[PDB]
Amino acid sequence: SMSYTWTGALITPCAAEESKLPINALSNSLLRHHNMVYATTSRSAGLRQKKVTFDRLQVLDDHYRDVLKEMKAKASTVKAKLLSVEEACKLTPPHSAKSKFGYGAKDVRNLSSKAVNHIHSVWKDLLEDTVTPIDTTIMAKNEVFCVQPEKGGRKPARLIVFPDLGVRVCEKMALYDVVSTLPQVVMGSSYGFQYSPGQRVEFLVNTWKSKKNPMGFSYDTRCFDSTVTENDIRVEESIYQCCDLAPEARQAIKSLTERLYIGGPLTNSKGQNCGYRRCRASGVLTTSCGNTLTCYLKASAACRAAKLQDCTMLVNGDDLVVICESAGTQEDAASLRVFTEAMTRYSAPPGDPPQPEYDLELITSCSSNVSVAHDASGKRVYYLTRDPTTPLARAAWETARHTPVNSWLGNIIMYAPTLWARMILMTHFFSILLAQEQLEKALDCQIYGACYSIEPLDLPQIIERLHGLSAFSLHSYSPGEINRVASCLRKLGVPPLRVWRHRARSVRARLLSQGGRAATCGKYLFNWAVK
Amino acid sequence: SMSYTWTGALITPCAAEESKLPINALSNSLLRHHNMVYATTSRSAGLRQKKVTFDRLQVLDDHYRDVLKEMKAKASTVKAKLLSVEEACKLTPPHSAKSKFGYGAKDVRNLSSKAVNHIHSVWKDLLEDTVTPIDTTIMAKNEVFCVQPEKGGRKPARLIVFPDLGVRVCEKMALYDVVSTLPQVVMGSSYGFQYSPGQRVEFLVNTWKSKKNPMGFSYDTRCFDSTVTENDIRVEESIYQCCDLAPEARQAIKSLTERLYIGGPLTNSKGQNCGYRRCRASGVLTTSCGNTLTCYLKASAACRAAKLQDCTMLVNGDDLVVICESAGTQEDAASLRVFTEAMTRYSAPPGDPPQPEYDLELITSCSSNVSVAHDASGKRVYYLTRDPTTPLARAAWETARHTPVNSWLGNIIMYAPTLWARMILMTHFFSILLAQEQLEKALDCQIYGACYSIEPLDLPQIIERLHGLSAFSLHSYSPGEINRVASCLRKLGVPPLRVWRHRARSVRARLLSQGGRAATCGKYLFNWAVK
Ligand SMILES: CCC[C@H](CC(=O)O)N1C(=O)c2c(C)nc3ccccc3c2C1=O
Ligand SMILES: CCC[C@H](CC(=O)O)N1C(=O)c2c(C)nc3ccccc3c2C1=O
Ligand SMILES: CCC[C@H](CC(=O)O)N1C(=O)c2c(C)nc3ccccc3c2C1=O
Ligand SMILES: CCC[C@H](CC(=O)O)N1C(=O)c2c(C)nc3ccccc3c2C1=O
Repeated sequence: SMSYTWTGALITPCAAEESKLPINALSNSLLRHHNMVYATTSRSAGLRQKKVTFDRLQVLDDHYRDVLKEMKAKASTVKAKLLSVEEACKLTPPHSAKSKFGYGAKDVRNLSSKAVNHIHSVWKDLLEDTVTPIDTTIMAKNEVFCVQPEKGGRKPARLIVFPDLGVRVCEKMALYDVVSTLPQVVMGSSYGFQYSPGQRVEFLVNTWKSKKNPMGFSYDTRCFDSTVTENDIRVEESIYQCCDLAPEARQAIKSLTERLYIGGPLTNSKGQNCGYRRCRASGVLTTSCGNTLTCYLKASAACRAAKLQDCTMLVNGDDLVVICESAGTQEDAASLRVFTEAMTRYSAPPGDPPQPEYDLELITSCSSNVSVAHDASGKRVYYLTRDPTTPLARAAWETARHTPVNSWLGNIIMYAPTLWARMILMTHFFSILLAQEQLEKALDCQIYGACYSIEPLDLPQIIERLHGLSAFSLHSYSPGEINRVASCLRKLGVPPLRVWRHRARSVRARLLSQGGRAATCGKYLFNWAVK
Repeated sequence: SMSYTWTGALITPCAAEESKLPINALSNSLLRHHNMVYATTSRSAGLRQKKVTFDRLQVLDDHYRDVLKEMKAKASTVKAKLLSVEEACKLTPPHSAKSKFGYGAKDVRNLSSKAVNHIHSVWKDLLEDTVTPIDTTIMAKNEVFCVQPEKGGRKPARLIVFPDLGVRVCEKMALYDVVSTLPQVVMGSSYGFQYSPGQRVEFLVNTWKSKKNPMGFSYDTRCFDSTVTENDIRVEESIYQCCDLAPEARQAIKSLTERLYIGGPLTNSKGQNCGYRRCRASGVLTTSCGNTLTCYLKASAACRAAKLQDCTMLVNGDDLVVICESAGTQEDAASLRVFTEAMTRYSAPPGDPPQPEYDLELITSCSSNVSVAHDASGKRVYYLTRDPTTPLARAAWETARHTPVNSWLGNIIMYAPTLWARMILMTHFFSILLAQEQLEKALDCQIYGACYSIEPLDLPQIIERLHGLSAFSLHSYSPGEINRVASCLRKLGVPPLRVWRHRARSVRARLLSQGGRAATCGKYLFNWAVK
């Protein structure tokens, strides 16, 4: 079936949309060539629709069936509970989209009688009606990127499809305890979301070093959510039902599967019908867990189809990396083509063909890669980095505007050991905090979980806990990493590293002069700048 | 050992304390004899200390050992997870006492870097140190009562003993998923906290009707928290460890048991050492679960000791009711004395001797009892009520002052079908909301779980969900119930029911005239008043 059917009504916005980088004193100081940075809007939605809309063919084989049996066996050892309305409310994110039924996320979290009575009514209805498709909203995402002048400049907006807030809370009642424990048990060390950046590095490096002649590749599925079939979503449901669950959870999980997860009608922000979905909804509770299980299942089967030797997989939703024993150059090339044909048969055809890699540094998984540097004693230290283009573009945007989502601080935390986060992001933002006397003021931050209220002065302690103390003394980065940062600085028109080291030497100076916790920041975050 | 040892430092307050009922237009309209209503303060703490301080002797027998084996067998089927720091933070109550380490409950719930970093540090310390007693604070509670002129007028303040906010969050990480699932599995239908008021009534009534000649009794332990021994708290720990838990949870549960739950030093609000505890702390996560398991264990053993026939127990923390088959009047009297001697040997000696009862209405459990009335069709409807004295006294207090804890609204919800909640509390408070134009304004409310933000206009829908529609049409209440309400109105100087019906007829009139949701309130909440 077609992943989507459309009526012709437009995907519409709910507010003014900016496509152009606010141009400037502070932001220009970071990034000069401002026309390379753009944001997506509803205007490009029409073209994303084209991309994500296609027929799916799916032919399963016994490799798939065997793997699914194994997964169900592990699932059968899992016990999970229903969350009460009140638990599900307290676990609702603070900025999540309001209900059309007259309450918002703050009401949910504060256990408002209105939200609570409503959610209670949605839950009854899930149990008593296992049929009627549940409404969803479709919207174009507003995200910031750099032009990719040579994979068209601007990409169109990605789409998000979500049910009403009331339903989202009921999803947690039925499934929060399942999605938060089940993939771990089924997939073990292949379950990517159990790892901090450092633990991800440890797994990848140990996996890589364990092969005599390692080969690895990332596998990029073309529009993964769109490739997920009805059968895939029912298979997911059958894995959930292998768990030892409460009677009401089983009923609600079945009902959510039938009425919401398999598909349903799509409504724009103006209330008209945009069309119909028969693939993964991007904005449900089970998006991540479901994509993970489904990717793992298809990929494990395809590894067997391709007869790849001593395969180790790491899966984060639609994001897949495999590391195996090389059979030789041409052998690997052939086996990866066979892997890809199996994935394609399972309804997960690729964006660009996967390529075998023989250098761990060149494998990008979750937009990141392992690199190496050395600490103060001279020992090799592996760490997670990424291409700094999107982080820098977004940091420039956030220098122009206020935001709950100032990604710059999340990037500083998650990528604290990197050359670019240390020399550029820390320097740039601490310069601004100092000048504006906002060093002590808490800022909202989306980490790859909740929303945190982070005091900048807590950064040394956060980084120490997450990265360890070597984060404050890494030196002698790889030539590939340095190259990539250098080319990105040129591309975007960021001042060279000379100009950052330098500027940081002055930032370190305010900080140390301020004494106290500000001096601790100068001391640990900027020890690289002095000597 | 002694339940407590004291140094002589005083239990001190953290703010001005009122003992006397604010005297008045609105509150006087509800309750005239204002000197009968008082609140407890730190000044009476010295005398509570005397009461809760005693040596415990405990001699276990094979009835106890057999029951414990059975409980452990059931516990062994339970699986439970660690909560992340972030989950435990989101489940922290909004008004919980701030940390001495520079953050409050709002910081915890908003995932502040300061709270988060701190809690992370407390958790490490729990895992790495299983020895050093953890500090606790002791405070006198401020609670409102009526004078009991014939069980001395005023009781002294109850005491609460709690660790720091950081530790309380770690308690949830280790044990939230255990305390929220384990007692249910071990104790089944005897676990009182699984029931709404109505489901509690259903269990009690069906249990009572299932005996040929029913007898029941409540058992009131003298200062239950004080009777809980070191061995009791280690037995609790051994039941927790029967669960299939994560390695870190096991370690933290052991460590919390050693450093906190078994005992430790007591510190007043001024920071000095008040003494040392060797019994149950009243303000830990495991207080309710622990008291429930321990009460159930001791009581089940004592039932066997006393050879009570076809026993059914209902347990809510320290609160215990048993319903069994009568062996005859003098036989029952003797068996209850033997039950009491067994409980006493197990270190749970009684306040007043338990008395056998042959009328379900006269058994008070959790300050409440089952009664009967009839609905609009004339069918018998069982419901939960209680002596209205404390609810009325507290409602009068809350008419004098603002409060997050306006118990009046919680009492209206939980006791919506009662004669007194309907005629007096609903009438009184809706009269005030109407006059002050605050009908649409949300109010904070502690139900016997979280803190709710309740819009008064949602009451009809809340009551319907919890009680059913018969709540709005109960008639022909029991003569015992009517008697008790009548005597309480005389005692406290509340206007007679004539004066309430009457006044409600006018309240119903504003409401219906207002139209909309206010009219729905007039229609359902006050249908008793018109006809
Ligand atoms: C110069 C016009 C830029 C605007 C800004 C925006 O994104 O809203 N812009 C479009 O109007 C637009 C359309 C209609 N389709 C696109 C398809 C792919 C990529 C970009 C598109 C843009 C676009 O950038
Ligand atoms: C995080 C930056 C500290 C290190 C350590 C060092 O001083 O060697 N550091 C670099 O790695 C580095 C590089 C690769 N290029 C630079 C160019 C100009 C000025 C400083 C540079 C630094 C640098 O300080
Ligand atoms: C008339 C004085 C009433 C005060 C008010 C209060 O409770 O703080 N009051 C006491 O001072 C007091 C003391 C010292 N001990 C008590 C012991 C038992 C019950 C009441 C006590 C009160 C008391 O009410
Ligand atoms: C919740 C009150 C409604 C009922 C129903 C009825 O009208 O019979 N109701 C009483 O039960 C009741 C009693 C016991 N005493 C009263 C005394 C004076 C006025 C009304 C009374 C009511 C009453 O309305």
